[PDB]
Amino acid sequence: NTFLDTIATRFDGTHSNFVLGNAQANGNPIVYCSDGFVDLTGYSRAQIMQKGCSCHFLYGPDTKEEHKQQIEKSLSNKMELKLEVIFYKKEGAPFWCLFDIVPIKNEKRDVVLFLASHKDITH
Repeated sequence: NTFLDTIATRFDGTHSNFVLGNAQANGNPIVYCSDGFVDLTGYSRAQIMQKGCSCHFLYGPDTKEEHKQQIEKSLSNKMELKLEVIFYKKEGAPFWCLFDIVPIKNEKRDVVLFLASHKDITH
């Protein structure tokens, strides 16, 4: 199977919140998102499928600038990131998110995807 299919399938049945971004396309576009991520954020899959893995569409007033920078650098340098950051749902409700990005490499050791997952840690 392809990397996109293979990675998504790994999480079947876990009800995880995650997206897959295409690292070989400008802007690192989201090319897949789980049902859990749809429910978490309040955005439809259709809306999410026109957004970037940086998850800029989740930024709001209290989203720290330094956190936005960390995310940009992670994606730009194609490196891992584990970050506690305030994100905003579709209707504006804020939530604390543990944002986890890992670069996915192919058989040639080239980064072809980003796996980015989201844990609601507002608790």
